[PDB]
Amino acid sequence: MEYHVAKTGSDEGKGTLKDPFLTINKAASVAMAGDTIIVHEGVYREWVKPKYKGLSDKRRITYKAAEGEKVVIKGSERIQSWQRVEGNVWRCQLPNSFFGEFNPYKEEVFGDWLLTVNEKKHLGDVYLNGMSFYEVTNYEDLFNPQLRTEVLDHWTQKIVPIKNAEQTKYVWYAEVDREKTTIYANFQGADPNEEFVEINVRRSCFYPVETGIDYITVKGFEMAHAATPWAPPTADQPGLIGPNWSKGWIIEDNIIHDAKCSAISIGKEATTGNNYRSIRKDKPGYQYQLEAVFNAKRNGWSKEKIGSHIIRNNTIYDCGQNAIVGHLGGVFSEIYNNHIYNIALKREFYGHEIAGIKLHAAIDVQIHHNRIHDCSLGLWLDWEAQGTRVSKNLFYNNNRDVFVEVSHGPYLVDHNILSSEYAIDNMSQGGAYINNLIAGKMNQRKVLNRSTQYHLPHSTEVAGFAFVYGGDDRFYNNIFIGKEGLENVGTSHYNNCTTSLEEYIEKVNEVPGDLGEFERVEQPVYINKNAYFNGAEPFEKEKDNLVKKDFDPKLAIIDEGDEVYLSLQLPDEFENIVGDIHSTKTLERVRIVDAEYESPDGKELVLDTDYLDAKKPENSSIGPIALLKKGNNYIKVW
Amino acid sequence: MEYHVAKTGSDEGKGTLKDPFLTINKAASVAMAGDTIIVHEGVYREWVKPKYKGLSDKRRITYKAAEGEKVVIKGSERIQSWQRVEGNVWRCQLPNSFFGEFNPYKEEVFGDWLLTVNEKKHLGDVYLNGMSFYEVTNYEDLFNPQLRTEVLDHWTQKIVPIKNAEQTKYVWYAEVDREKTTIYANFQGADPNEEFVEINVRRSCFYPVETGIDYITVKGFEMAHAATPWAPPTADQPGLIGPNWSKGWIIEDNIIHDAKCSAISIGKEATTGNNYRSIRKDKPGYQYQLEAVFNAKRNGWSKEKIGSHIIRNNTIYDCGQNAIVGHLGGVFSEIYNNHIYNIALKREFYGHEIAGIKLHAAIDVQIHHNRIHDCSLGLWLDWEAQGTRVSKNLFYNNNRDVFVEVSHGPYLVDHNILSSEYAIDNMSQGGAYINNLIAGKMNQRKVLNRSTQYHLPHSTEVAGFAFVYGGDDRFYNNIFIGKEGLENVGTSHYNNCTTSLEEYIEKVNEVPGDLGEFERVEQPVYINKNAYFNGAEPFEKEKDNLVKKDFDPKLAIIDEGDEVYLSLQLPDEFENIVGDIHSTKTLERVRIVDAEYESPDGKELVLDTDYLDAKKPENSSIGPIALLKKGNNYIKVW
Amino acid sequence: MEYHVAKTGSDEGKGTLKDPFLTINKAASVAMAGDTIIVHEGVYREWVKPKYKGLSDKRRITYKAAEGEKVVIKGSERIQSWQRVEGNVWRCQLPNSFFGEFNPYKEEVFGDWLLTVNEKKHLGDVYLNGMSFYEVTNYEDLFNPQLRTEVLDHWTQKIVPIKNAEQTKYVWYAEVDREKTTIYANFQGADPNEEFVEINVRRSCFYPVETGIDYITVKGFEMAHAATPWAPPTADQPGLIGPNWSKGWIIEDNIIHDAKCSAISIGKEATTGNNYRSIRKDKPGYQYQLEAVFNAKRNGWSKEKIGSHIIRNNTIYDCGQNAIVGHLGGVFSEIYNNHIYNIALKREFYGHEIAGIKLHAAIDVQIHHNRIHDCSLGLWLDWEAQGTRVSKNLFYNNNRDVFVEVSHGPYLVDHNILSSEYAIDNMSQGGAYINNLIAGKMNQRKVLNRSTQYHLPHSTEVAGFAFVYGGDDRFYNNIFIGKEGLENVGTSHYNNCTTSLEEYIEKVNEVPGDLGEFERVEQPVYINKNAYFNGAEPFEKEKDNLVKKDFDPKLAIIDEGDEVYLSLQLPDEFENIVGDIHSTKTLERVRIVDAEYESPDGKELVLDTDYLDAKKPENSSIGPIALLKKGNNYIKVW
Repeated sequence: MEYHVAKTGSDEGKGTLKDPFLTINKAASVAMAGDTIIVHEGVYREWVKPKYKGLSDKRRITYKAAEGEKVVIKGSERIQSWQRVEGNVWRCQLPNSFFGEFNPYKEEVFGDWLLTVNEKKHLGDVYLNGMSFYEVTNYEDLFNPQLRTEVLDHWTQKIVPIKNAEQTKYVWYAEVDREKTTIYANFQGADPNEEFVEINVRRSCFYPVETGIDYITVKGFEMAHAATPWAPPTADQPGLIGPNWSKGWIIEDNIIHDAKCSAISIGKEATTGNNYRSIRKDKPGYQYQLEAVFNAKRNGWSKEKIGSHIIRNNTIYDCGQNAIVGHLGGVFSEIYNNHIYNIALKREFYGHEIAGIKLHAAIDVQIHHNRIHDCSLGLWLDWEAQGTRVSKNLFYNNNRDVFVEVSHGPYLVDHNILSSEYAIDNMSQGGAYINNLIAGKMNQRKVLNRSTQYHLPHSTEVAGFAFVYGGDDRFYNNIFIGKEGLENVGTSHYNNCTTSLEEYIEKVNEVPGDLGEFERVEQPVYINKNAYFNGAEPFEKEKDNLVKKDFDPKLAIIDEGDEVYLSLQLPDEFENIVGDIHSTKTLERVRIVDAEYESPDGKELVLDTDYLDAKKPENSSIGPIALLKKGNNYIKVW
Repeated sequence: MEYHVAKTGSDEGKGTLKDPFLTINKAASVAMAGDTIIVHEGVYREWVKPKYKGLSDKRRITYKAAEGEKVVIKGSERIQSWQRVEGNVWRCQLPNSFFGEFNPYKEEVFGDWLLTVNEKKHLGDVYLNGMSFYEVTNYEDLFNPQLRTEVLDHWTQKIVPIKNAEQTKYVWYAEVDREKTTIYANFQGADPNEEFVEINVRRSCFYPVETGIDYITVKGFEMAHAATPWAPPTADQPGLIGPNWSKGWIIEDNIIHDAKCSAISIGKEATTGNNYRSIRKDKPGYQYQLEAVFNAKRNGWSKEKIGSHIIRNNTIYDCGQNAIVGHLGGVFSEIYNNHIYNIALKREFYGHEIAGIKLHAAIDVQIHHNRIHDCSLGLWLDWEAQGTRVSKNLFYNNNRDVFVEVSHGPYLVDHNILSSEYAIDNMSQGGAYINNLIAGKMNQRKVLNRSTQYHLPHSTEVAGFAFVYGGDDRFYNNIFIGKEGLENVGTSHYNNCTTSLEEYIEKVNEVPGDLGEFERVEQPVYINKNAYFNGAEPFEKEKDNLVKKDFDPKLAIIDEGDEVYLSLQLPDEFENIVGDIHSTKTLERVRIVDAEYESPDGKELVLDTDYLDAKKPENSSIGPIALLKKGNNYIKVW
Repeated sequence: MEYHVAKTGSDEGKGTLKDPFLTINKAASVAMAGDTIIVHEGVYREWVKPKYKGLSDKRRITYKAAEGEKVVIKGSERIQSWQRVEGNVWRCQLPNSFFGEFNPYKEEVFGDWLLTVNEKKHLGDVYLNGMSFYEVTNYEDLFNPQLRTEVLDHWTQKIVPIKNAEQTKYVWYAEVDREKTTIYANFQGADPNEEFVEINVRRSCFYPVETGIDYITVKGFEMAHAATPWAPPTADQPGLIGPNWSKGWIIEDNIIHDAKCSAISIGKEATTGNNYRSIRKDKPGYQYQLEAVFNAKRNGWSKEKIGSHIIRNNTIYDCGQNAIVGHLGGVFSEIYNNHIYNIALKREFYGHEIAGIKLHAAIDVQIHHNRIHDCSLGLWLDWEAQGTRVSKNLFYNNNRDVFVEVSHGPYLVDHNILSSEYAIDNMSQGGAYINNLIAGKMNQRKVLNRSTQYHLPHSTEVAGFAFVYGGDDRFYNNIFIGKEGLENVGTSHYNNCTTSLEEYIEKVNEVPGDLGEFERVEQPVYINKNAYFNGAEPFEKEKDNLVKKDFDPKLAIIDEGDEVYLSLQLPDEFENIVGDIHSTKTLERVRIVDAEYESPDGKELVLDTDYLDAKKPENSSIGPIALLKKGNNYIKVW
């Protein structure tokens, strides 16, 4: 059945093209496997709750915007009952019943790993012609807000410009008592009843209220203004849109923005753990997170039931926690061709769950061909990045590009452009960085007081757990570019590491013993055929490399809106380093997990296509794009 | 069917009382669920391999000695083909075919955690009228062997007397080439052909060659001389007798001795891990042990399939590694009324798997009413001692009594007599020490570089894993007794600890954060109503105790063979410290595992019966025996 | 923390004794493990939703009525806005918001195995001074309703008296439109605004809205009027009160009544299956139920996570489907000392899920010491009654007492009084009926077209599945009593069965083959020491029995309200038939499941205590009560 939803419809209608339903949730309450719901032009202010599940990729339930029509799903409501209080501050009041069980003005940003606990923030928001406001703590703070032009990036502790400085003068404050919700905001001279002013109302826009609602496709919508809660790996992780612990969704061709915390969630649900560290306070979130993995396994977390979602061709921006988030629920998924930007720039709250894309237990997840910029952190893989492949992505203008935390691999980062000044936080082992352009520092550190799970290959089955001893990383064919005032760019980090698993084994076994003898030897690294320019420094034992400290590539990423260009100068010697095509055969297995770098289907993996998807020759130049050459390079990269 | 085996029988017979079989293995080849095998007087030199399984506790297969008859199963053979070489050294030679696939003279003591790797030892042995020999390395060492009267205890590094000094002059040496096995031994003047001289030949005496041969009862036999291999938790763990990965065996009323390494094994089998650290050398046994736990879980390691064995009323002695050993295969078992002694005293080899009783993953195992003495270590619970209860046992004359390593509990040690000078090695957390007599030091240490699993209660399901932060131990109603020249007796080890989970939580939560804030605070301890004499020192914050540093109890354990007495003096003030009856209600839950102390069936546990099984009132003497009182005390304890 | 709720309280208060909350759900939203919620006198019209879970039996969350106070939780609301329409029919109108998401007047009795599909019924109800009404189909049916004094019992197809005939004249009919709900009812002359008139409004009274809220105790309340939905094993199974897929609840000392369908549910939740046969219509519920078992196993259905609930000392009555219901969620539970009556007597709807107590997969469930009467079916065990023990219960005045369907056992029915004319529906195998008094017929039938799961003992692990071939039943020490006209009372049903597993094996193996050879031989029965009076007939091969067809015991159950008595005459020959004490040793294992009859803890079971809990000697009267003897007997049985 093909159901139609249109603003000329009625929920008492049949739902056909001639007699369409009026609300999307009406269609969502009757559609069954194999049906399609076509939504016509309009703004739908509702939270769509798919009731029945698709049954296979062929028998999906597909929700899509009518061809060529603009369809918007919003969690907000326009408010035109404001009254001027004094100056540029106005007030509106609503019955608590307006919000039902979930009131964003009462609900706090709360939970494990939220670090800004002194200044409470709520899930509400106010918008003036689409522009969100900054919450203030006290009523008095509304009247003379101060324009701010720079802000401290929490992780890097660097003061950086505020992209939209004017926005800092637009503030809101609210109170909720037993009967009413009262919201105040400074509109800086505008009349909020005349302009288009909206406030957050609902938690989500498109999200099932039962788990297991598999095989849903959502395509072609603009979705916005969702009062989503702080979403750590140890709690339920609702988003503006998400599968809610199920399998086989396809979220594509959507424009998603203004989610309070996370926009798209492929995370977990509450029964396997819900902020126990913050609520019970007896054990840390570290301890509760490793327990949640086993709780989920007992609840059937496996390839057969969870994951394998596809998030593609979406534009996601202006979210406070993440464009994409999720612990466990994203295993085996694919995330590609997305444009993600402006994630967590307002910094109204901060904690260890913020990033353009953040995934815990991203088992065999493929993240490729994404454009990620203007984020405080572009990508964060945190725990169980086993089989994960981050390939052909464009990262620029971020405070940090990539962070792989407490993972054991085998994980692959290949053919990417990591152009920000702080490129990589590496608190893992078992990685392979192949054919990337890396123009920022790498902070590499062991993690000896946190042990985390590893798995059997291509599975959620747990094989063991380990601390991060550091090293056991591969680096081949990368172009590293340092910068005056920037330290730790390159691979010198591994200077005390062994150079093969054979060497590591021989050294460990010189003196009889067990764990202590292994701990006294540094793990092996496999590093060759990299170039180091402008101050980047190499692993001292690297056999074949190109080091030109006085050569300045003058790298620039030029963002012209829809198109992006890479400008780079390379030395004549660039052409002298010939990279090999890497594959399962060329990449040494990781030590602890004892697994190879392969495709998700268990077959041999060959890294023979570059950033531009060009087939790579056996004898190629290094870096992410085969066509780079000595001299000037001006390449369209998006 | 009731089958009979007798030395007047024939394996071609029917196996009836009037027409019995000749070998026990013949009966083992035909008995089925519900059958009984009655063995008549004689020495049966064979390895019995139960072929079919029992099907329930009611439909077991029972192997037993005929009432009032002496039945012996031996893995050795008597040798009467010795030829004098020179002096007191004699030689015999056997075809390699005599040993089949397993030749003790070629097989080495080998494997993970074996520490004495410079001096190779083998699994063979030579006996003169029942007394085993000491192996020597070179042919030359045979002729003028040196009498030794003292030996260094490896763990304590203390020089101690050799119990049987004369035995140190009886040595053997062997060679195995492509065709023959040649054995030499110094008989110190005796004629080995006239005397009764035996050599090890077979690996085991009563052990299935397939796994899953459940519900077998083995009763009333003497079994001896088994060339058993080194049995770490990361390898196959065969023993002289054992269930070989199955459920519901009852091993009772047997006299077992002279197993090279371990006597009774309720351990694991090879498919879940087999000395990978020693063979592959890429990861430590630590890493391979935690993996074996998950490997076993996939192989069905659960209450439904493995464990629940009973080992009771046996006498086990003169073994080189353990009287009872086992990783995983012993879950939910009961070990009681056994007399275990002389374990690992020869010290021909040493490593971290030696103890009278050693169990890894002793989940809900009950070890009670056992007499354990003259061992280098009486009991070692290593990993996953969750729900384990060590109750009413008698430990004396051991270099060390108990070791609980890298466990999280809740584990209970109650109403025991730990009378050796080094009583406890505590490298765990989550313990409850209740109503014990402790007369030796405790070495308590954190283990921050090894994390180990914990489980859901009364189950093999894994709930998480953790390192050992130290503390979170309870000590109530114990009588501690120090000694001059002995440090660390008592509970002063915990002076820096918090005193309640509420205090710990309050301190940890003083400043926002996660794991780091928890690690900065010491775990709570629950200590009260203990007495400290002759040098023992108390936890400084203990509220109610009795400390008389100068009072000497003059503790003595008098072993008269079949009977054992306890002699002890107590001060008049002893009448003034009264112990409470502890129970699930009175014992605070352990922090990390978040579980209570209770019975294996999930019911509340009340510790109201003492070492002598006397029911005691709410107000009673502290210590293991309610009869103890001020003044002189002379109690039969065995 | 001990929270207090009272009608003089405030949900803005601290929740203390002096400053108590006003609503129970307020306390339910803040209580945490270890806390107690004490509710003071009053009628609380709300659905209590426990938010946090208890963590162990010691750390439960307890909700209880203040001592000696009458506390009622109702799902209804009193209506005093009625307007007379004509004659004795009145009408009230409520905006749909009064009901919110769940409107009983819109919701139908619907789902798998509902058989009365031509006459639609809804979940609403109207009460006049506590007496519920009968729904009618059309507006016109309200005006001159007909008094009915008899009704057809659907299963037995017997016309029986309607207990409360006057109630049949009180009818209601409702109309729900886009804005409001209009309810009409005939009050037969009373003024509904002056009398106490209530209507159903909420679905449940005390039931979590998240699964996994373990270890809750609910005690001392009266709870009533819940619009609960039809609850088959293939759908979500909400009730008036229930644990909603969790472990360790204790529901005790409550008076529960007027649940539309099921009152106490220890059933399953939606994700494992939700009326797929009725909604998708591609496969039968039979097929979807066996799938739900595997779906639940994947979701953690096991003793570690689900079940082990205790339902005791409650009075439950006037429900349309069951007093207690549940598929899967009740494993390992205990149901005792409950008084259940008046279940499904109005017969407004009928289907295959109706019974006083109905449980699917009642693994190791103990149902004992309950009084069940005036039900259309007293107890229905349906699939996987493995380890179930129905002991010492009192059944009378039921159209049918017990139904054990498509189960393989071993299940035990001992020491019960089954006094209704149709005592047993036996569509299973593997049962043991020991020491019962059975005064009605047994309908025993094979089920060759439905195969159902069996398990490993004391576990939810699946071992296999089988059809019901019939037989493999044990009958020992029962007193059977026929009645003029009543057919099939006794054990003659099994006349062509074999008498031992040895005989069965011998006959099947006469000619080579597989399944077909087994299907042609009747399974064995183990029947001895039973008495047959007043027309009951014995198995023709029973060795020792007492048959007196012309003796009439004149059995009567005398219900005096709070006490119930059994009157029975027995012949002098009753003294000469002596019953044996049955136990795990005496009861032959069941054939297909290959398991013994034992206690849930795996220990031997000994059936040496009678209905009155008297320990009996080796030689005792047969039947359920050792006090019964030749002559007149008048015994208190409740």
